[PDB]
Amino acid sequence: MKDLVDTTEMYLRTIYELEEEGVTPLRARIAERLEQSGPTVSQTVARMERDGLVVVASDRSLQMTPTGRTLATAVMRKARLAERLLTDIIGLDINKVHDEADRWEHVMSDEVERRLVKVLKDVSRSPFGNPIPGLDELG
Amino acid sequence: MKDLVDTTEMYLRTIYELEEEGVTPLRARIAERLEQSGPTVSQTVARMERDGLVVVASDRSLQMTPTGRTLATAVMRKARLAERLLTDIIGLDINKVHDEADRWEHVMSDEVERRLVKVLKDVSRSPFGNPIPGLDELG
Ligand code: NI
Ligand code: NI
Repeated sequence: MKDLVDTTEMYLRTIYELEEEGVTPLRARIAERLEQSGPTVSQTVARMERDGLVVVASDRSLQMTPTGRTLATAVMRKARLAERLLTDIIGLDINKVHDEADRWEHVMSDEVERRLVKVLKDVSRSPFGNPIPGLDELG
Repeated sequence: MKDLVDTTEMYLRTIYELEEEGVTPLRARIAERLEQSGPTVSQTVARMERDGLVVVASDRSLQMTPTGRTLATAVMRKARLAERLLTDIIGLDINKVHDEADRWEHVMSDEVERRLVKVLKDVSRSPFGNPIPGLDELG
């Protein structure tokens, strides 16, 4: 099992987050926050294209296809719902919540999410301040 | 990400479970319950030996080394604590709990487990009747 658990999903999560912070999505920036080499990033992104999940634009910025964006959104949703579960119910020290959720986000089923929406007091945003996306699509 | 999420841990979980049911651990039986080909199983087990996690005995039965057994035990502990969390708090339909936990068991940290022990009403056994092992070692 790779440290990122699901490589492709982590590249999409990265692109998503860069967008959230008004940062242009560049392969160069993915390598930086995921601590992966350039060729490695270049190869993965290349595969994501043939898979139809992202497009390397003329300016070389990364443009997620609608299907790429749907998957990325669901990964963010699972992560933030996990972060909420880990904080609100399990009581995991906040300093460990991000890394834990970073792994769980890749194995959480839509079904468990639905349950978390019903059990959690509120799913407006994650414990770190960001809005929990895709709630309406969840289903 | 492979469907087993963490292949090695699943082979150990399988060996553990076969032991729980008084079934001789054989590569042949791992292939059957994990739906993997014989050569694939033979190759994985071969690697687990060099890794010092298991020994292929003269009679060809699988004997987990103490280190192999410690990891297997922790995987069972994480799985059964996840099963307990999914049933007792999250309310995931019991018919989906085994598969969900089957994935979570590979990404749960010792830290979250400790929290689950404190939050769950009781961790004597999983929702499916089996004892939750390694609780004292958890730490
Ligand atoms: Ni992740
Ligand atoms: Ni598993």
